[PDB]
Formats: sequence, structure tokens, C-alpha cells
Amino acid sequence: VTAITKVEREAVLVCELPSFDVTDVEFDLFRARESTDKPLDVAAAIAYRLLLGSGLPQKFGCSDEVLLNFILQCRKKYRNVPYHNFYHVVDVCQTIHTFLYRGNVYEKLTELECFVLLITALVHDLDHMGLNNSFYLKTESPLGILSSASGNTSVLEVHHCNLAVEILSDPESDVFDGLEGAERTLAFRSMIDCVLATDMAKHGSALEAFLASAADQSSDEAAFHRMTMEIILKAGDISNVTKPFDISRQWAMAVTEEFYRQGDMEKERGVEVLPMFDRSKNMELAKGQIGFIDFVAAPFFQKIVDACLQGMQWTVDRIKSNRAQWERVLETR
Ligand SMILES: [Mg+2]
Ligand SMILES: [Zn+2]
Repeated sequence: VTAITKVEREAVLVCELPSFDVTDVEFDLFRARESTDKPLDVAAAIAYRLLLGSGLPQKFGCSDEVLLNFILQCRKKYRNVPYHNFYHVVDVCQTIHTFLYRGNVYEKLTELECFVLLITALVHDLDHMGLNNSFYLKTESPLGILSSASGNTSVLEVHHCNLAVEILSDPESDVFDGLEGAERTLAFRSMIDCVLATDMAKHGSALEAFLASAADQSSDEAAFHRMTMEIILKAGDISNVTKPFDISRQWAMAVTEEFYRQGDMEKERGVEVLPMFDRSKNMELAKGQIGFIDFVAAPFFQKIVDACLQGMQWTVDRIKSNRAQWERVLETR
């Protein structure tokens, strides 16, 4: 992987983000992308500002330049897909920053854990091609065959981890180069455990383990910390429904288009197409958002908030407000 140039760095550094508070729960990444004709530079400047603003990189021997090289090495490995692109991982980074610092989840974790979570956000979907794990297994693609042969069905999550390790293997983009011994091991292991926990096939088991640890005053402390990190990266990853309605809706449209493009490819390869992925099904956004709220997001956010993360109550409130707004879309159709 090629060194990041001075010119690439300088193109991010000129972005001043006038009128944006990247720390705010109502921060609007779509408005930031519309603000200039260099949205990839603005997105990188958001991630850079969130990471320096935390004060964390400085504390772990990570220079401004190495941090920016890391961000641009991550950026080069996202594809032009509708949803799982650089804007998604910057959104997850910004969202996690709000959970940590507006939701006071930083109180549950060490500074190192907080740093790892923010850095993990940016690696967690590296080289996503807008196809889910099921597509690779159903089509017996080479990556699918390798996952089956090697005994790990988390096809994409293992791939993202491989590319994160590649980026961090060069000192010029290793945000963990300031660490050694146990701290460096913890940074890599916790980053990798977090990315592997984003596989939605593990959703219920991950949530259940976190809830049982939070309820147990004798839980192993290292295990509680790791599960809190995993749960925060999962929370960031399914946070679209916790955002103001019009942000929530723009994410939902990007997701649907990505799913439709998968369904198109599955049709042309003659494998099973789920109704969600079928253009011709014409399923209404309102009903899909209400369904995802009722069966996945509202129970997830309500359970973690009640178990332990009381400061993230605003997520449960916004989901309830977004569900009521989708209900008004159905009521007036
Ligand atoms: Mg993912
Ligand atoms: Zn993701």
C-alpha cells in the first residue's frame, strides 16, 4: 500500500467545516457532503476533527500526520456504493463520538478503549462491495468458499479486519504505533473483536451477552469493557433510525438502493432474492423503517439504555419520534 502524499493531506487540511458542530447529536453529514464539491475531503476532515477533538491520539503517541495518513488509507479502501462507502464509516465514527461524550459512555471505558472505538469505526467496513455475507455464500463466490472452508461465515467482517491489519502494519499510518506490550495487543484485539461483532447474524447473542454482563456486578471487568465496546460499535452501525427524521430517511434510501443492486445481481445469477432486495416488490420505505424499528432498533436501544447506558436515552426518544413520523406517512397516504 502506497504512502499518503503531502498534497492528499493538504486537501483535507484546507476544509474548515464552517457552521458544523461535528460533536452534536443533530450533526447532518448529508448537509456537510452538499456543502462543497469535495465531499470525500470534508468527510475525512470530519473524522480528523472528531479524533483530534477527543484529545486521544495525542495521549497515545499518535501524531496529527499519522492520524491523517490512517484516515486517508481507510478512505482509499471504500468503494463508490450507495450505503457502505466512506460516508457510512465517518457517520459511525461521529455517532460513536456522541454515544461516548454526549451519552457519557466514555465513563464505562478507558481512554485507550475510547480511542480504539473511534479508530475502529473508520475500518469496520473496509472494501465493502455493497453485497452482504449471504450473497457470497449463496453464489459460492471464492470469498464465500474460503469463509466456508476456513470455518468462519462472517465473510465480510474477517475481510475488513485483514485490510485494517494491512493499514496498521506501516508506521506512517499506524495510530497504535505509540503503544507496546499489553496495550498494543488490547488495541488490536478489541478493534478486531468489535469488527467481528458487527455481523448481524450474531446480533441476538452479542446483545444477550452484554445484558447478562451489565446485570452481573461480579462480571469480569475486562470482559464487560470488551462487550461494551462491541455493543457501542453495533449501536453506531444501526444508529440511522436514532437520527433526525430527514437524515434517517436519506440513509434508508441509500440502504434500499444498495439492497436493490444486490437483488438485481442475485436475479442475473439465478439465486434466492429476498423481498427487501427486489425492486419489483416496491416495498414502502415507511413499513420497512417501522419494521426495523419494532423488531431490531427499538428493543436494542431500549435494552442497552435500561441495562447500563442511561445517558443514551435520547436514542430511544428519537426512535419513538421517527416511528410516529413514519406512522403519519402511512396515515396520510
Ligand atoms: Mg459491516
Ligand atoms: Zn457498517
